[PDB]
Amino acid sequence: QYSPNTQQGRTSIVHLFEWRWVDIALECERYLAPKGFGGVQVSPPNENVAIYNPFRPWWERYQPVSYKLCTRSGNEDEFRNMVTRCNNVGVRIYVDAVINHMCGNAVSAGTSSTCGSYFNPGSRDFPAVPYSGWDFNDGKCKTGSGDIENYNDATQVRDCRLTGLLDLALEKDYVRSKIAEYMNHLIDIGVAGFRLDASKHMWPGDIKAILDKLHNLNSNWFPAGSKPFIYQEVIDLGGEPIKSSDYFGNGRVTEFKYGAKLGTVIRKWNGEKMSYLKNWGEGWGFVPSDRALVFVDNHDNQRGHGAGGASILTFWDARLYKMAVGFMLAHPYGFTRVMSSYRWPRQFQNGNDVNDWVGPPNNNGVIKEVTINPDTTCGNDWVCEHRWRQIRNMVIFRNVVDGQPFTNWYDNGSNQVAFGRGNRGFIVFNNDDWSFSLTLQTGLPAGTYCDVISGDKINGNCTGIKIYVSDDGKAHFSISNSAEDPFIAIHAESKL
Ligand SMILES: C[C@H]1O[C@H](O[C@H]2[C@H](O)[C@@H](O)[C@@H](O)O[C@@H]2CO)[C@H](O)[C@@H](O)[C@@H]1N[C@H]1C=C(CO)[C@@H](O[C@H]2O[C@H](CO)[C@@H](O[C@H]3O[C@H](CO)[C@@H](O)[C@H](O)[C@H]3O)[C@H](O)[C@H]2O)[C@H](O)[C@H]1O
Ligand SMILES: *[C@@H]1O[C@H](CO)[C@@H](O)[C@H](O)[C@H]1NC(C)=O
Ligand SMILES: [Ca+2]
Repeated sequence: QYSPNTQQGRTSIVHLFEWRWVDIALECERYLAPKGFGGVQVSPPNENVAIYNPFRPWWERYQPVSYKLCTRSGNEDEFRNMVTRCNNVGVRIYVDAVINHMCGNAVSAGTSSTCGSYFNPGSRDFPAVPYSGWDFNDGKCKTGSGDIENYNDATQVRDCRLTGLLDLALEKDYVRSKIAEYMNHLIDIGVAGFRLDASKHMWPGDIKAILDKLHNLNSNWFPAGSKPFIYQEVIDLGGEPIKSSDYFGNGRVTEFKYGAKLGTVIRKWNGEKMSYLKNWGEGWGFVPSDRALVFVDNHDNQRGHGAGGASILTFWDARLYKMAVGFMLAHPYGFTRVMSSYRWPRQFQNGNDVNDWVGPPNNNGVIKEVTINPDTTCGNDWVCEHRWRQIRNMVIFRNVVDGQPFTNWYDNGSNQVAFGRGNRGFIVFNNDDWSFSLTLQTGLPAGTYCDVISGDKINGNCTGIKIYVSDDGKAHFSISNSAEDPFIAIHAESKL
């Protein structure tokens, strides 16, 4: 459960948040495969409640109605097609598994679902699965309201409702089986792993019981004995009775301290500075690298919906975001996930964005098609961070330097640092308020390299900055603090 199951040489996955199955199928063939991406996180593929007030928010997808592969992203046939095509070009699919609960208890009964399924929250009836009152933790939860009231109580966090979401009785073999039924259907379809949503609200042991019921990956695309990749969403920052280390036995975990700390260091908040990143990783009190799934932002905190707070960097802070993603992709710690979002009308009031609920680009509820512009960018309000030269190229950089050790670190005691990955790559950052001009030991073989942030190495030439490495591996770097992208990166494959 610790291996991503990506084919040899691909080191990252991208979250194509809210994308339609058909657009992802195309993306695998026309971009992801060619550009070297390892896989994709898809939004929950199972049927959810259709919420019209507000109008189809993104979070209505974390409010399950059944396990039918039928959502605004597409039906089951489109889903299978997508998984097939993507696998056929070596790009894996990872399903966002929402198994801790069903919908909110206050939701009106009826057939307001993405697939017409009938559900009745008030009476605990989800006939499409089916589930009834006996399958929820109502009698087990001890809070007066029935919802989680105190996170300092590990029991309560697991047995009570997360903001009213009907909590499933995961200790029951029946419920465990209905969930494994769902997951094995996906596995046999060809998916390579799962993101276990809200794993903090499930007992480590109940999760393990469910994983024991799972098949090995589809033998038509994966070698015999392959177990699905499992990453647990567990938000573990400061003091709480629950620790992310309690889930190491089921798979990897989301290391949220990563994006929070990186955000403040790069924002230079409260005395933080890049020079402190020398011992980035476990040295900062993070989980072990082989159990970590890292990222700069995720669908929740990029809109202030989770831990990380104000320090989190997102596409809205483009300049510093590229720098953070750059550092992440260059550094060896953990397994990296790149975010790919859509624009929404941020409307800040008293410091809070009242439009954080807005769902994906759409026409009367119908999600918009991802259109590709002549410059490879996207239209219809899809941000497509994964298509940004600086990010796309750093995804490739990670692939090239994969396995190479961290070395040749340099820092001016402030905000301009540099380090390399063995003799396969080197990167330099200037985050100070003054220019950076200096000759640094790079550890790369002599030659002329194309900087992959400012340009590309296209047919014998660089479209951007060029770096010259001498015989002793030295090379000169000059980065004005006024550069659009205050950092340079070169690797074995960008050498002319
Ligand atoms: C959001 C976050 O809260 C905790 O995170 C805690 C953290 O553990 C704690 O330590 C401290 O930091 O506070 C955090 C915030 O509560 C969990 O530990 C963590 O697992 C969870 N994140 C995952 C799971 C859910 C829930 O199904 C998703 O939520 C998403 O779906 C929910 C269900 O539709 C949404 O609620 C929505 O529906 C409810 C229905 O009753 C409403 O009452 C609620 O007002 C409305 O916003 C929520 O806004 C959205 O973010 C989310 O996309 C996904 O990433
Ligand atoms: C690089 O570009 C120049 C023109 O700017 C051209 O003279 C040169 O031949 C090109 N090199 C290759 C290898 O195509
Ligand atoms: Ca629970």
